[PDB]
Amino acid sequence: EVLITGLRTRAVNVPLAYPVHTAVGTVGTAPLVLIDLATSAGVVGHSYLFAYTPVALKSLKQLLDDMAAMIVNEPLAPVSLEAMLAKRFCLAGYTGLIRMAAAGIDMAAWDALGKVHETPLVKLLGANARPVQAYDSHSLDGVKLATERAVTAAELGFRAVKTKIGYPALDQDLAVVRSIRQAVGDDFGIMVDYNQSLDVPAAIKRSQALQQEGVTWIEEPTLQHDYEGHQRIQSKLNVPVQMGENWLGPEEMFKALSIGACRLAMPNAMKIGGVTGWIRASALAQQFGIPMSSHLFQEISAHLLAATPTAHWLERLDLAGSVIEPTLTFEGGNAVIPDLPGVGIIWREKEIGKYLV
Amino acid sequence: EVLITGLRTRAVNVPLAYPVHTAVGTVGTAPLVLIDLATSAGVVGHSYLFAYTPVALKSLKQLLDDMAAMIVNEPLAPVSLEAMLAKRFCLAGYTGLIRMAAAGIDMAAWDALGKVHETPLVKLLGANARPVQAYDSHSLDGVKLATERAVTAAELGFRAVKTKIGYPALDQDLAVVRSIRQAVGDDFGIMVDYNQSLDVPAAIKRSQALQQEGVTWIEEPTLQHDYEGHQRIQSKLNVPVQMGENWLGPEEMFKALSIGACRLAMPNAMKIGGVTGWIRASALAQQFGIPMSSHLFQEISAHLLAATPTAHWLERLDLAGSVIEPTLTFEGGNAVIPDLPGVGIIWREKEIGKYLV
Amino acid sequence: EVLITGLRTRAVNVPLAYPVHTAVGTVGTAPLVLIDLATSAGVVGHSYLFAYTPVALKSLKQLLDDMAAMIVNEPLAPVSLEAMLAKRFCLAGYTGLIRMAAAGIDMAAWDALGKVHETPLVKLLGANARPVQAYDSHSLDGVKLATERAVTAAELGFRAVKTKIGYPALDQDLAVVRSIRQAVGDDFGIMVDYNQSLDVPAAIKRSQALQQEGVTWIEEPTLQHDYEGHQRIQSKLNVPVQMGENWLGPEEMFKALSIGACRLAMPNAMKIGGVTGWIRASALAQQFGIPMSSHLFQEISAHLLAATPTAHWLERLDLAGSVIEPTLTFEGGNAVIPDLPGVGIIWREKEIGKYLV
Amino acid sequence: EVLITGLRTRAVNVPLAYPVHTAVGTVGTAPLVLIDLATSAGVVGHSYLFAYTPVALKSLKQLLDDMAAMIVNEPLAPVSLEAMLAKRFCLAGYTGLIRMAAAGIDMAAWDALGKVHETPLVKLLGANARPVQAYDSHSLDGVKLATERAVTAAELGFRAVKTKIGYPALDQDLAVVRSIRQAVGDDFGIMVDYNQSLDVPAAIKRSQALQQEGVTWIEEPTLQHDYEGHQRIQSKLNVPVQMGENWLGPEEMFKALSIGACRLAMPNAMKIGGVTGWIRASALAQQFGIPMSSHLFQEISAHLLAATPTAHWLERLDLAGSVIEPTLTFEGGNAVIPDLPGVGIIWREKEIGKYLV
Ligand SMILES: C[C@@](O)(C(=O)O)c1ccccc1
Ligand SMILES: C[C@@](O)(C(=O)O)c1ccccc1
Ligand SMILES: C[C@@](O)(C(=O)O)c1ccccc1
Ligand SMILES: C[C@@](O)(C(=O)O)c1ccccc1
Ligand SMILES: [Mg+2]
Ligand SMILES: [Mg+2]
Ligand SMILES: [Mg+2]
Ligand SMILES: [Mg+2]
Repeated sequence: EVLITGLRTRAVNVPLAYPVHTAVGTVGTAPLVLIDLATSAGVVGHSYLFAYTPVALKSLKQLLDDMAAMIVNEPLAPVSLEAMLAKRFCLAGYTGLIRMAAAGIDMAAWDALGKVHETPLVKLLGANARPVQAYDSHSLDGVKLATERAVTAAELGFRAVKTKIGYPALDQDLAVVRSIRQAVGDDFGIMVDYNQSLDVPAAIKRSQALQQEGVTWIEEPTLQHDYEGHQRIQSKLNVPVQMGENWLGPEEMFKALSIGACRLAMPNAMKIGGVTGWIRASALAQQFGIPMSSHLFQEISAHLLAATPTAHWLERLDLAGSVIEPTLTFEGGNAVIPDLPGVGIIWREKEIGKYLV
Repeated sequence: EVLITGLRTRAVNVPLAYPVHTAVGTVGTAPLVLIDLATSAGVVGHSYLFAYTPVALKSLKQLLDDMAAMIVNEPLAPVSLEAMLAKRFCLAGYTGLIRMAAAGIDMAAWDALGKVHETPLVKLLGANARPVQAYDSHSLDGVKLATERAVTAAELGFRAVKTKIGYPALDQDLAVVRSIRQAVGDDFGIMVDYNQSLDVPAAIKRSQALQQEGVTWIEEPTLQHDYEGHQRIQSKLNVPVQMGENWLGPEEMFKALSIGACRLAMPNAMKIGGVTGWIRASALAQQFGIPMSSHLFQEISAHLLAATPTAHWLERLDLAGSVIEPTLTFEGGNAVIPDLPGVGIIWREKEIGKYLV
Repeated sequence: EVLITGLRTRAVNVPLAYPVHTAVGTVGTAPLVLIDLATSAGVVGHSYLFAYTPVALKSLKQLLDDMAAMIVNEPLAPVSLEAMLAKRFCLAGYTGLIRMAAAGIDMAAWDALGKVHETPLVKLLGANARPVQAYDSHSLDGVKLATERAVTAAELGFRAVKTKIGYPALDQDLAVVRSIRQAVGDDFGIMVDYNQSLDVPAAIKRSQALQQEGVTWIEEPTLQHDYEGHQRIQSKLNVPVQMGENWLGPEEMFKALSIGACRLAMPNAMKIGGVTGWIRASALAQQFGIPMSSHLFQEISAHLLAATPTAHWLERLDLAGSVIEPTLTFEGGNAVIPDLPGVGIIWREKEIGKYLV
Repeated sequence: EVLITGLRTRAVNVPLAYPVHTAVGTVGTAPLVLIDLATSAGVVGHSYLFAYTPVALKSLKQLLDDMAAMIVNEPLAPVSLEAMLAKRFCLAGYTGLIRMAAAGIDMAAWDALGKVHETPLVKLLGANARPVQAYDSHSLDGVKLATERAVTAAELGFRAVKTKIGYPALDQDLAVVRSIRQAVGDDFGIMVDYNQSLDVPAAIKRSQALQQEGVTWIEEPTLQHDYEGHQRIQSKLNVPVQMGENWLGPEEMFKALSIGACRLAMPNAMKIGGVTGWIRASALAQQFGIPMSSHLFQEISAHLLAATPTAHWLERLDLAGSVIEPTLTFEGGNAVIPDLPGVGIIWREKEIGKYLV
């Protein structure tokens, strides 16, 4: 009855604020692909994609433009849609860019299915809107700016910030961490992110030191695909090893969890397979006794997490704010889901035009 | 001293012959991306990429065009190059399309490094050119055509063909297999490919039946990423489970081998990471006691396999023949490496122009 | 096209400097076998072998003299050569002295293949020359001399020395370690080597104490072949257990890594199988997330490590300096690969004659 | 009180009879090193070593000549001696040629310790002389000669022969096996030896076929050091996988047994560490529920096996017969230990002189 009637994509390069100086590389602007999925019902669904690097921007768009044919005239059934894409790419590799594109479609699809029903996504999922404690996500900003950015966080009501470490010397890592703690006090969270920049032995040395300082969690210490490696690091700690931003599909998640690679997880809405993949990852975490947090996509992650049995933390890191309405809000360090059908994504057309690639 | 000075790409849609009717989907023409990598030495390296589906053709090209910047002015050092790309994409995901593109670059790089030295690739790798038994690769062609295509194979000196099964009924699978055997006799190889089209239990039922018929190997019975699944199937057989065409990187290989997912392997030159990744996969197979065969890219695979300690079979499946010279040859069902520097890839410019996308 | 035309060997007993008083036994002079491998191309390849003890000197030479027949008239293809030797000794045992001799041949072969191409080895391997942090390797020298030898190290720009411990009493071990630290400060590396001189329980007691003192790594605590044992020791530590100097072939490496016997590795160019074996060990370390350092053969190790994805530390321990040119250099505690084709080994004929056995 | 006063070695190249055409390579004459170990007691101990290949003959001798110094003036205490050699070579590698030489010394030492006591070795070991069923060991002799050689065996009272297979085709393997069976009947043993000439998958195919024919055991199907590999093969069979001729030390044995690599074992007196190592391997087999047979050295193996709790089969393969007295005898396919002190090795001085290298 409800058919997908079209797919429109726009590739922009949006302004951020600070610029995710990461534990390995850094980011000035943000490359995104905005997605409009048209339906026979007179409702348009929305989503966006993050390209990490501009190198992949035109590619990711071109890929979606070419997939539009596969999905038009198909029924608006995300679960079915997803299955169909998985069979169509089984040879090329239903992962990477292909999977990210599929995820963008799923997200829009679910958004449109939410509007069809004049219901907020979380509600459609069968749950009640609840706030979610979130943490302010910073970068590899050095002692001073890291410290400055945390006082502001807390000033805005945040109860934890996340900072990027992995300086040439463990000593620097610590420096940064201590300055923030002094600035904010013992009743505050400090999550650190090594951005997969260390080897296993080094991660053990550094993590132990930090453990002492009292970090909330140590995220992506080594190469992301090295599950076993992560297990080895974790095995030497009390503090939780955090991971999962790079899991392409619930299938990669399953693998990592199967070996006890981590104590916490934080799937990425795009990489995990959109709404459809999330639901699945959430069931996994549950069975595995893994508190599940989010990575980017605060808009949809807010709804998603409220339907997650082991929901943990939402990550505040506004990639898309310059081109969308400020529907998602934060009340006392807790994200509040807007009371709008679907995900609550409303475009800022005039701005969009400013950043078109 | 030797620098990369440029990257040119052309996307064509080449004519094949028969059309890889596969155990799940089928292929009429072939979408490729041809790569020219220019050097300060006045030598151009070559490679090509297979896109499986035209959906990904423009995308894959656009991706390479955008990566050209990363590699220009870099030294012509494939091993170093590769490392550098791996750090640059650690966030986006050094797999999928990104990895395939990286592999295409590596292949060209190694080709150019071979010309720089006026030496054939295999030679540069430290080995001697030797023929490699190959098998003629067919598709899901039905009883009649499968049978017709095998008599010809053997007529051309082949000692084994590979066919695609996975018909709605096990009975059909068998039919196809028996007709070929009758046509060719007991002293002939028959490799079957299910193209990841079955569940685990069904693969056990079907594989056992075939086991009886005497197949050389059962390839990709279930979903490719389901390593454990493959282990379960294998555990119930005597005949070898074959896999590895979808392993994106030696890192995915390692995982599968670690659980004893298969008895044989056949990495894909593109997906495994080009020459650089191959060398690594080959060391793995060795330690693991896994006879290693190839998947597509007969041109480079010929050289590659001769430097493989556990070299098994080369797969004949000419994707690129319409746009390149017939340097690779087959003598009595054995592939013969041409005595040309590099890989031996020479373009057919006039033809290329015919298929430009 | 390029054939091996001859094999010449000379056995010398070279002067050292200090004399590797080891955590079990000690060394005054150095017994080596120098290898010249002649080719149809008018290029001679070089390598040398270390005999550890003079007991094995004449034996090792005699063994190479007798193998010369096997390799003459063979093509200059190290990878092929190596395979051929492995089949020829499968009965006698392709390990021990036999393997060491094979490794010496491989090394020369690769050196000659580098000259054939007027290219530095590392370059031929596909990588870029880069410096490698190295550490000055000392012996079981006692408190005073150990301390004296470190001040000089650092004076020469080294950032870490390695010392031999394993005194009758843990107290002595510590003494030595503390004196060096005082002498050099907290920003300096101290690697310790027990030379396989302890039992498992004792290694646990001693390693824990040292862990406190802050050693960089604990190397070969127990009998080298006792992998499991090493795993037990490691399991009780935070500090890395280092091993691999005695691994005869990548096959022994694989075994040790398979059980998690260590956190770091340091293969020996000779024992691991020359260039050919190295390439393989390096792929293993990679997959296993094991930072790989070297053992002896600083000349070739320098090139080797630059092509190692998980390259760690180069060990400075000049066995051969009295009979070769000072091509390898150290700039600020980093080894610099000479810009000479092959490995860069140039003999000092007049000196050689002084030490001929 | 009893000291070792000297070590004499002679390297001969002895005539055989048939010539161990092996499942990979073949042998015309036999290269041995005969050992005389002098004592303060006026008793000379004896042993011999097998060099597999003449390539290693001069080397092995030279090695023993150089070790003589280490052992002279030492007490005639094999157990202590052995320990001492193990510490002295811990750096060079107490395996390979070095270990073989050590084993030759141990064997002589024990022989001399037997003469000192005017007691037969087995007796000194604490056991009673008993016959041991043995099997006649043949080579890769083809259908006809294999068949001829078995009729004779049985004619001489043997109840089982061992033949070498591994022909280019499984069909040949079978041919050979069937002809012998026809020739001898169902109440006869047929042990087959693949000489490590197959890959894992192929070994599974071939072994299963043979299993059908009814072989006594399948020996060294794949590369000897590939324990895991052997475990995989064994796991697919009912018939016993036999191995252990290449285990250098009880330490290599332990490893293989630990993973269930085989159902039977057959250590080599030389490679396992002489008498001293045997005693140890025998305790291992016992605990592991592994029937233990021998490899070469029928003279000492006869005594050894009678002191083995899980003693199985003795292998008849007379390497040394041309230079020693016919003390060891066979009565009805059972080896009979001579009633002479020590091992019973008496040289044939006049003959020795004929084969001196
Ligand atoms: C640091 C990071 O891994 C995170 O935790 O959010 C991150 C990665 C990529 C883009 C933005 C942020
Ligand atoms: C059937 C196949 O998996 C193979 O074995 O080659 C194949 C897959 C994709 C394209 C061509 C061929
Ligand atoms: C101490 C040592 O094991 C090392 O680490 O180099 C060593 C062993 C043998 C010879 C020289 C040095
Ligand atoms: C075939 C063999 O492995 C055996 O079983 O004895 C053998 C190996 C080496 C020399 C002689 C015999
Ligand atoms: Mg992160
Ligand atoms: Mg296939
Ligand atoms: Mg050491
Ligand atoms: Mg044998």
